[PDB]
Amino acid sequence: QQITLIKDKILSDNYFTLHNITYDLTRKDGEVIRHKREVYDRGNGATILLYNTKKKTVVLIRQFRVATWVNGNESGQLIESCAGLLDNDEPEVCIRKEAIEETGYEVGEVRKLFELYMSPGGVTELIHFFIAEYSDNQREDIEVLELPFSQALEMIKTGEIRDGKTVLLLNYLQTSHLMD
Amino acid sequence: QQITLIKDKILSDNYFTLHNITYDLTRKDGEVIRHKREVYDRGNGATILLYNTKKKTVVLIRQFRVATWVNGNESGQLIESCAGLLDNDEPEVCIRKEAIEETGYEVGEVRKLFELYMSPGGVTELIHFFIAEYSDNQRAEDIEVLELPFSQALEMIKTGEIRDGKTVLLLNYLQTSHLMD
Repeated sequence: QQITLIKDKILSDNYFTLHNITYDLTRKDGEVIRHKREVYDRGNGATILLYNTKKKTVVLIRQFRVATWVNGNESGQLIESCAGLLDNDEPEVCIRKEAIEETGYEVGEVRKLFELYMSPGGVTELIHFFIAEYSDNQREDIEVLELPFSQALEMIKTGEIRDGKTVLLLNYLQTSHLMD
Repeated sequence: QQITLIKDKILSDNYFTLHNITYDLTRKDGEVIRHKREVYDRGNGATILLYNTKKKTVVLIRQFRVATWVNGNESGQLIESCAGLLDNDEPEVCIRKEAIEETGYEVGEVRKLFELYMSPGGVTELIHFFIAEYSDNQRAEDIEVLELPFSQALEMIKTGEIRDGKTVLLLNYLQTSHLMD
């Protein structure tokens, strides 16, 4: 009872849900004041980085993202790590369909790194992170990119790769030395 | 890679604006296919990781977050790096204020790491990342200020006590820079 839900108002329920939540929370002091916060909920998702130890490469994808297009990304094209919304599936089950559907690779074993909130300010979104190696034996609107891991790290510096989850995954592979 | 904006319908304009954008994009075969997508625009922001090579520590903050509380976070409490919305300000200007306001530390020189979309699937949000080493000399409620050893912060990522995207990204970056080695 340290935090109390006063009312969850639905501002929009088109496809995803935008809420206006009113709540009361205590303090280290002893008072209980209420706030009102707009909260957008598009469900949780999963993303995975595909890497190859043989040729020191990674598989990423490129696609048009309107949300970046109307906010600084001229062509709208964004290079990201394969990902998708859970849509009622378990994280791993979902990430396997996504890998197959977006990259064409039917991956084998995968490792779960963590689950992080990507924009806890006004978005509920929690993403499940995975990594997994791929092989050429596992192989329209989405362009599949295969490139050496070192070029992808540099692309973070040049700004060619400017997607949060993707940078997270890449810098993670870097400090794992699985490519070294 | 032809793309044409067809219409921009406002679904909500309470605090931040939620749009339903309809667009036409031409394919590799020449076919024009249209899509409709929700875009939540809450403005861009900036975040900063305050570190100290002297005592090998980092400064972070902790506060309640409704967005996570209604989505798996029992207490709603979240440990994150200092941050805030640009609100018409320049990244470096906004972030300097934030550090002072949220942590009480007035930082000197700051380095910009990069600009990243945190949830490009349906949010416009772009976050500017900064790192800056603090001093106990530069110090001048709803948010708890946490000063803890770097090695612990890093361990807290593995225990899941720290599960915020921008925070984990800044911690790992610091780890790779060798600025604490």
